[PDB]
Amino acid sequence: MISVTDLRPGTKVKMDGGLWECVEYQHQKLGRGGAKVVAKFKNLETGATVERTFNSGEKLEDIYVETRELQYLYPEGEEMVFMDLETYEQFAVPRSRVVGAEFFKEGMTALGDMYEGQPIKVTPPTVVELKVVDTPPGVRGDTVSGGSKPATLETGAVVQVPLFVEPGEVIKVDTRTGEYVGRA
Repeated sequence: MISVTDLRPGTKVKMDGGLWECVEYQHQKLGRGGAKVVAKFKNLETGATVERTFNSGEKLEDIYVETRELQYLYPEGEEMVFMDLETYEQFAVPRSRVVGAEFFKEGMTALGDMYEGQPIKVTPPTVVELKVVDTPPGVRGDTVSGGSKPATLETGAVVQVPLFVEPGEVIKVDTRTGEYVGRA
């Protein structure tokens, strides 16, 4: 347990059954009034955020979460199998816990957030490089006047790419938005 006044951006805690990370902290006391702590948290598993107000003397359940490098090996049903590059432990991770799962090339390395020895989230670099395996050659866009065309990547994912991108070309993809950001 930790005192709410010890919270700081980055502190990880367990609240209402959820795992969170403090992102904003404010400790305040006005006159003879009791001191308060107002803090914002972002979930470590979902996209939820929450802001809470505590009395300065309250406590929270601090948790330990370690980030380790995991290498994607292969898919298995609705799960993705990774190898921990430090401990060599194999983990079968549900695709829903993997950010930008469709942009994972076998052999790619990502960062896994570990809680109680198991990954609760796996995040690849913001930008990854993937090869275009199928896209209309030349200026064959899907619209008459658009400046882009659909392209199937080596992972099976499909994204819009400029007309000048050709089959076999390696592109850069933002794993957060799932969009083309440039040529490799």
